[PDB]
This record gives sequence, structure tokens and C-alpha cells, in this order.
Amino acid sequence: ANFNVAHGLAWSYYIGYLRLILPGLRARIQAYNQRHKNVLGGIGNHRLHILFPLDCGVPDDLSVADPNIRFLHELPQGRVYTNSIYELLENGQPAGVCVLEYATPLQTLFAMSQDGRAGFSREDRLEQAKLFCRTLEDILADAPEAQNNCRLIVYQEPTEGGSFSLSQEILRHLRQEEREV
Amino acid sequence: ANFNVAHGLAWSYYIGYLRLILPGLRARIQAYNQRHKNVLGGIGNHRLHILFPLDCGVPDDLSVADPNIRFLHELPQQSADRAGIKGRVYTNSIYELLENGQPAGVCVLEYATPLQTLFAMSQDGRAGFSREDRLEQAKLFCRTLEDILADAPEAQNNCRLIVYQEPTEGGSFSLSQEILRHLRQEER
Ligand SMILES: Nc1nc(=O)c2ncn([C@@H]3O[C@@H]4COP(=O)(O)O[C@H]5[C@@H](O)[C@H](n6cnc7c(N)ncnc76)O[C@@H]5COP(=O)(O)O[C@@H]3[C@@H]4O)c2[nH]1
Repeated sequence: ANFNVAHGLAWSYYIGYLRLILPGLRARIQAYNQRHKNVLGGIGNHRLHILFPLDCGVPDDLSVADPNIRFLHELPQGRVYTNSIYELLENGQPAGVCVLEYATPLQTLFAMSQDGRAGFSREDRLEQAKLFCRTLEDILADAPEAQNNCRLIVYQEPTEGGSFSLSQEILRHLRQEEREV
Repeated sequence: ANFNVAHGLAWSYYIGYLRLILPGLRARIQAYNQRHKNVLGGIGNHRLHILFPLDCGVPDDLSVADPNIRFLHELPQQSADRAGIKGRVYTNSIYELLENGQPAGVCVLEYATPLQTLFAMSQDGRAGFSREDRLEQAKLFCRTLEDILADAPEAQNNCRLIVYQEPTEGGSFSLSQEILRHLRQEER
């Protein structure tokens, strides 16, 4: 079989999702900030943060296993598209809040490498993950309204487990984006 | 610039949708029937019927596509935590197929999403992806997905692929008639 899938994953993810949700994301975050102004506190960073584990290990547990990343609130809105606001903690204390999620199509790359078909090893998976990343960034580089409204967080380590701190990785990105504004 | 997307679309649709939605479909249909069979009626056909128009953009709505296709009811939603989204929602719908002014069939029915992706790609204004390219990628997407499913016995027993051309110059074609022919061949 032909396992050159990265280009299809990138265009699927852009055309079928980022192109659809990124234009209205800032307004949904501002709507949330206004609804909950006197109560819940506000989200200053209006970008979508997309976690991109190159090992394609994408959890579905809302990061319950990582106590420094905690689901805070749904970002609300036929097909339904919703997003998630997460709290980041550092030294046990709150440290950040942002709209955050994983690049779901990495789970397709994971299943292909696990599904025990031949001709698609873990190294083949990593090469497809990188090409998926590069193609997506090339697509986003020519859609400046999309590039304005999302940031990819790419990393090599297991997303959960071991000494790598995903919360610190996300926090570092938030502070970088803070410098840009 | 590299618009060879069909292979990725097929694997993504299989892993990220069919493998996720098909195992729970029968229970959702059973729940629908227990709630509705005594008034609205029940659904005897428990398979997901997926439409693959090869040579025409995916209509945004089935009743628009064919006046002989009428929305009946949604199934209970499938909700699941997914890649950081809490309770991501997957919805599926039952349609009735009309013939000569009477309902003639009822089934869970939808379009294959990647064909909509391909259509949007050809309409986005970028150079190098014409209707000709779209048609070639649509056939390859269908072929690849069928190749994958021929290795997936459980899935292929729980969905049915309805693949068809459409005429563009007034040759007779009824989408409901095409679906009905498939439904009546499944009862064998
Ligand atoms: N009929 C149908 N109903 C659905 O709910 C659905 N969800 C996905 N799909 C299609 O199955 C395949 C796999 O989806 P995956 O989630 O792995 O990639 C998805 C996913 O990464 C992202 N995405 C789409 N919708 C959502 C969503 N509600 N929440 C988060 N991410 C989403 O954008 C990618 C492409 O989405 P679609 O372009 O709508 O087509 C998909 C795709 O062809 C669906 N098809």
C-alpha cells in the first residue's frame, strides 16, 4: 500500500478545519470573555495552540494524567465545532490559560504504525509526522489570517510521562507570543 | 503544490471516523428504535450508508440534492473526548427515500466527508487543482478506502459504500433510486 499520507493529512486539517474555525475563533474567545467578565476571568491570548507531538502519541483523556494541564471550560459553538480552554500550572500554582488542543490527524499516523501492517515502521511514522508538520506550516504561511490566529507547538518527547514538562513547553510559547504583542 | 491527497484522506477517514463511529452505531440505532418505534417508526437497516459521488461536488444537504430524499430524524449523538476536545460530537441522520409519492426506504445516510474536502480544494482559487484533478483524487480516495476496508471485516459489515457517477447534461439519474437499489440488494 501507499503510505504517503502526510500531504492528505495537512490539506484535510487545513481545508476541513483550520480554514473553517480560525476566522471566527478570536470573536468566540472575546464573546466568552464578555459573558464571564465579572466571574470567570479573561483569556488575553486569542490564538489556537495546536500541540504536535512528533511521536504521534495524542491522548484523549483531556490531559487528566498530567496534573499541570487541566481542562477549564469549553469554548462553545449539523456539524458542531467546539474548542477547549485549559489551565496550565507551574510549581503547583496557576501559570497560564489558553485555547489548546492536539493535532488529531497525528492519531491516524499512530494507528498506521501500530496497526501492524508492513511497510510503515516507527521511523516511517516520524518522517510522515515531520512532513505533515512542514506541509501544514507551508500552507499556513500563505494564509496570513490563519497564521495570525494559531500557533503550532512541536516537540519530540512523550506528551505525558517522563521528565518532559508539556505545561512548561506551552507556557514558554505563551510568553513568546506575549512578547509579540 | 503537492495535491496528492487521496491516500491521506482515505486513511484519515478510516481511522478518524469509520473506526470511531461504526462500533457504536448499532447501539445508537437500537436506542433510537426503542425511543421512536411506537410512534415515528423503527429502522430495520442498521448499516451506515455512505454516498460517494465521483464527479459532482458534495451537496451540503441531501434533500437539496434530491427532492425524493427527506430528512426523518437524527440518531442520538455520539459524544467523546478527542485530542483535547471535551465531548466532541459526531452526528448521524436517518433519511426516507421517496418513490412515486410514497416512502420506499429508510436508512442512516450521509456523504463521505473527504469528497467535500476535495471540492473545497478545487474551489479555493489556488492554481494547479482543477476539476480534472479533483475527479482523479476522488476516484483514488474511493479506491484506497475500499482497499483498506477489504482488510477490515468488522467495519465493512457495518457500513455500505454507495459509489456513483452523476450525469451533467440531463441524462436521467435519481439519487434516491440509486440508494433504493442498494437497500434492496442488502436484504439478500
Ligand atoms: N461525516 C463526518 N462527521 C464528523 O463528525 C467528522 N469528523 C471528522 N470527519 C472526517 O473524518 C476524517 C478524520 O477526521 P479527523 O478528526 O481525524 O481529522 C479532522 C480533525 O483533525 C479536524 N476536525 C474536524 N472537525 C473537528 C472537530 N469538531 N473538533 C476537532 N477537530 C475537528 O479536521 C480534520 C478533518 O476534518 P473533516 O474535514 O470534517 O473530515 C474528517 C476526516 O476526513 C467527520 N465526518
